[PDB]
Formats: sequence, structure tokens, C-alpha cells
Amino acid sequence: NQIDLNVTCRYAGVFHVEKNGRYSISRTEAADLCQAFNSTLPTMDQMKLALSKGFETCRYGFIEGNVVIPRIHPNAICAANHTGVYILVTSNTSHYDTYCFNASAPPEEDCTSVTDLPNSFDGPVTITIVNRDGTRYSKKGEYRTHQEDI
Ligand SMILES: COc1ccc(CN2CCOCC2)cc1OC
Repeated sequence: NQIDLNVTCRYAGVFHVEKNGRYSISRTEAADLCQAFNSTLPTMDQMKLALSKGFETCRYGFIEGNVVIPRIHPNAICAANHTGVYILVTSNTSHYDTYCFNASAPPEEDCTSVTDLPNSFDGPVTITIVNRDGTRYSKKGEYRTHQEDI
């Protein structure tokens, strides 16, 4: 009973979370997941500022109201070569990664590793935070409040 959460640097408090190395988070799960990091789904404004500080990914993830990819460099296989916060317009499917926003994080680039999941609750899952540098933090708990996300 294990969940891997790959996380990134924070940029103006915004970061990306990928669950189990696949697009596998629902919108409800994403809000609960960010809540476990004492975080919220970023607003479009928060994501734009994060982008201006150096944030980009090549993965669709939830923000408040939309599913986006922040892009700095145009890459043909990431957000169809677009730059800026690319908004997913048409998709059949509902599961993506998520972005999260931690208001207490540093204002610009914070590429230190994540060493806690401070607001997860009691549960049976071994949740492992996997940083880009491989370092890991694991704890037994749960963050999913909606049964259909479990
Ligand atoms: C040992 O099994 C479990 C332990 C804890 C939980 C999570 N809680 C969270 C609060 O509400 C009740 C369940 C689930 C479990 O089995 C699916």
C-alpha cells in the first residue's frame, strides 16, 4: 500500500507533484494532496509568477480552474511548442498531475528538497515524497478524503 509523490523545486511557492509516475490524480484528489502539503491549488496568477521565476514542466497538472503546463522554452513535445502558462483546452480524460502552492515557501526559486508531508492524516498508506535528486521522505498516512479517489 504505497504512493510515490514526485515533487519539484518551488517557484514562488508553486511546485509540481506527480503521483506514481503516471497521470493519476483527479481534481478532488489534487486539492486533498495539496492540503497535505499545507498548500492549495495555485491560482492562474500564482502560476504565472512561478513561471516568471523559472518554473516550467512538461506535464499537465491542475491549478485552480484549469489544467496547465507552465513553459519557458518552446519544446515541440511540451504544450505543443507554446510558452507561458499553457492551458489544456480539449481532452477526453480527467486525471493529470497537480500543481500545489505553499504560501510559506521562499519567494523565488527554492530548489531545496521536500522533507515532510506536514498535513497528511492517519491512514494505512506508505507515502513517499520523491525529490528530483532522489532523496526521499516517507510516512504512513493518508491524504485522500474522497473514497472514489482511493
Ligand atoms: C488500517 O486501515 C485504515 C486505516 C486508516 C484509514 C483512514 N482513515 C482516515 C479517517 O477515516 C477513517 C479511515 C483507512 C484504513 O483502511 C482503508
